[PDB]
This record gives sequence, structure tokens and C-alpha cells, in this order.
Amino acid sequence: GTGAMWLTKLVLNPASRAARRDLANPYEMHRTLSKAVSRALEEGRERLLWRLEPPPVVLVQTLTEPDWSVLDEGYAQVFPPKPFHPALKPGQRLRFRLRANPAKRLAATGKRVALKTPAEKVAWLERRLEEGGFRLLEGERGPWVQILQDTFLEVRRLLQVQAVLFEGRLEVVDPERALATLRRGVGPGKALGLGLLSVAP
RNA sequence: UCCCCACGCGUGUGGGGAU
Repeated sequence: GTGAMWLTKLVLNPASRAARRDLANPYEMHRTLSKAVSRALEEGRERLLWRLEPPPVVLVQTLTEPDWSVLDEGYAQVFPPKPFHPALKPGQRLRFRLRANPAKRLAATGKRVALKTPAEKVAWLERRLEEGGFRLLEGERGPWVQILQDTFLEVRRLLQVQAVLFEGRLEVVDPERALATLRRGVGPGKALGLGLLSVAP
């Protein structure tokens, strides 16, 4: 088979101060969510990823079984976590969503910086997917990808992190690499709610 | 274009950034 991954949908409660705090600062959200897989993290067995969807919905992917009893009472409605074992096959077509921080490390300075233009952002996605065992699907008028949102996360512990929300259609090229890509996430900002590549038929 | 790790991929690549 393939390795277990767990998807948890959390519907956060606007009435909760803790929920509002985490919603306003991805650094705090990271602190909270990490509690659900704390031991696995310490043991090097975990890659926590999440996305705040556009009440507020947070999708959390973990490689190990989360324990959401760690959450404060009234913090969120926790839907039953779902274990899935992706069955990726060569040529399989999938829709995808990915909120990412397209970036490069400058050769001259050694600093990782955000890519500036939409063309650069799309090229980055194409390269990441291809090196990761996928490929964007194409059409007569361009690659099958949209940028739904291009904004900044305001992170404290003030840094601004560019967040680009991609949605489109792709195909599986190499199932082994593709599975690893889903488990690892794509690009920087993984501890801020970026990098979760979600796929579905 | 904030910090850190790896490198004889540097008009950079990959990885990390709770307790």
C-alpha cells in the first residue's frame, strides 16, 4: 500500500479569543496545530501542513495520527480526521489547490526572496510540480492553472510573506515522487500555512 | 528584499523556522 496521511477539517469558532488569535497570526496557528502531533514532531516522523481556506475552515494534513483533544474547548468544530492512502498512477489527472510562497535564493546574496511576477510564479509552480513527479495539464490558451489570490501573510515571531493561491489541473508523472511531494509539501512557509498541495479527481 | 541547515545543481537548488 501507500503510507498513511491524515486530513482534518477544523471549523474555527469566531467567538473564541484563541481561535481569532490563531486566525490573525499564522505563527500562533502553527503553535496550536503542532500540539496535535507533538511527539511525532519530536521524533522526526511528522510534516505538519495546513491551509486556511478562503465560519473559517482550516485543513490540516499530518503524516501521523493527530490527537485533537489538545485543542481548547470552544476553539473549533473538529470533523473526524480521515486517514487516506493516495493511490497515484502514471497519467492520472487530478485537480489541485496550493497556497504557496514562490521564491528563489539569490546567488549574489544567499537570501531567499519572493518571486515578483505572475509569469515567474506560474513558472515556479510548473518547475516544482515537474521536479516533484507531477505536470500541469495544458490547453490551447496556456497551462491549466489560475492564481485565485495573491496577498501577504502578516507574521509576527513583523514579516510579510507572499502567499499565492494556485488552482488547476495536473497529471501524475512519477507516482513515487508524486507521493513524496504530497507528503512533504511544496515550497517555503510550511510553518505558516503555505505549501499544502491538495489533489483530488 | 527576516533567521538557520546542507552543497564542488550558484543569471542557485533543496530543507527547517511549536512545546
